[PDB]
Amino acid sequence: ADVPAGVQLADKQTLVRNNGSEVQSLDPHKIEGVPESNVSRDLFEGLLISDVEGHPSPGVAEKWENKDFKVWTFHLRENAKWSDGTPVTAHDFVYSWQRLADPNTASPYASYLQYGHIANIDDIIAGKKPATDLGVKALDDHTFEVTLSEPVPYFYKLLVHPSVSPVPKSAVEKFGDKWTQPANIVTNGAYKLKNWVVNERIVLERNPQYWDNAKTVINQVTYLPISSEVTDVNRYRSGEIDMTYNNMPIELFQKLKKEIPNEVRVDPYLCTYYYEINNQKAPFNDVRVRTALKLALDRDIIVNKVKNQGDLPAYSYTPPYTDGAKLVEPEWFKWSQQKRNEEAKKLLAEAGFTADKPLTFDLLYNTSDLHKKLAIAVASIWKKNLGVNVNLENQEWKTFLDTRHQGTFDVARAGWCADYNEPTSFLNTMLSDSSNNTAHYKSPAFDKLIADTLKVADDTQRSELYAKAEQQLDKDSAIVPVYYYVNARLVKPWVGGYTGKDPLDNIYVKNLYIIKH
Ligand SMILES: [U]
Ligand SMILES: [U]
Repeated sequence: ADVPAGVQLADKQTLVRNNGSEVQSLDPHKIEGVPESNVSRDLFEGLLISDVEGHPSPGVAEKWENKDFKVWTFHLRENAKWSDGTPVTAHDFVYSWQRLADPNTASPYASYLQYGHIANIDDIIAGKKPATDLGVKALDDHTFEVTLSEPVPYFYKLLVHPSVSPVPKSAVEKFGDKWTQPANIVTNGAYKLKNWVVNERIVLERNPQYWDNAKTVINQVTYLPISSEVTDVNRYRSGEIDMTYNNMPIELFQKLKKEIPNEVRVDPYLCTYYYEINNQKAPFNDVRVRTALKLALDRDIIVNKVKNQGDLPAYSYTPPYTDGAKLVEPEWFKWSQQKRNEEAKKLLAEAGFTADKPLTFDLLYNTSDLHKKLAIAVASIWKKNLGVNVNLENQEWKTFLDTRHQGTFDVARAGWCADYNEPTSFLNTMLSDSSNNTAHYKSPAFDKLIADTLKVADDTQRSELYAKAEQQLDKDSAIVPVYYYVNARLVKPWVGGYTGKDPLDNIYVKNLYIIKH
């Protein structure tokens, strides 16, 4: 943390944050969501970390270089340690990325090493090559070298993500799937796990062995698992929470903005809210059905009438303001909603659905007052504009993510937030073999467009290919884009260091501090 000369700090440097839901896991190789990564940044530290404005900065790696953007050399700081006092070496990075790549780990982010184009990942992922073949190597204890199959200019931006953080082999090999329990876990970030009571709290305390420990201010942070955005806010107002999770209740927001204007933080956010369609299951394997649902949803009602928190109506998957995106607005988004409804109705008639034998299906969401309210509104809009009958289902966060990966659904509420600020952070998730493809979408034409982005000379050409890849995805109606998110959350006035300027929201509790109040 960089406390402003002049500010006085409080005596007790404790922080309470809501975290949206109970994490899937604390193992960096088993996580995929925002709740999981909020915890993961305070516990595990990879090669690079984000600074308070979101820029890639020194993490375990104090300095690095690249050869033709294809060979990256990371110089690890000589004092990096694990919470047990042991040294963090380039060998821990070797072992960890091999464990991420191994199909036996089953990581939802195994494909992050494919996004980075590390040599040999595809065969390793396919089980054709053993994980020991991965293009990484410890040149010496403090020198980690990565070799990629194509130049990847933004390679370093990928590295602040939890799946490329190191995991402690001794703990992992001795305790198996119990390595993350408090009595067993070994960590390397600014904090260490003090307590974890399922569905109640996660308590982290300062990790004295952190290399940047003199700059850590907050001695303890608790993360709550509250999925009701109403209860999160209520507990914030009662004084129990200093930082709400960043999902705001529709019910109370207008009230909050007028009653405590300066605690309502509302900042840019590279996330997209959409309805995920299970592309591999009839009748969702018919593009006419997918397109009719995409066109019949009325985003203006959703964004401006039901929610009205500053979200922008969406027509793509990658947010148009991502760095390096220059997207082509599609024709259907230029029409009036009435015309969208008429085309939508024709498309479903063509697919054979009647007013008397309508298309019916489940609309699944992760338990939440926000998502429930939006899904009730969406079901009514679709009923009214297209004649579809939807049945709402809700699942708890962890269960919900497992359903999506397994394909045990029809249509699901969804949100993807960038892992790095560059369009392939969104576009790589729709690749046929990506481990993050819960759309179950497979388009050889889309895969090629993305693969050609690593084979071209200039950024102009890359940017045009990302626009064509968004167009192919829209033409296939793989999803129903709804809105681009704003990052909206309540932060008490004594919480310092939360600037709201990082469009990925990669908050580190070591960078925050309690102002005396
Ligand atoms: U437009
Ligand atoms: U269903």
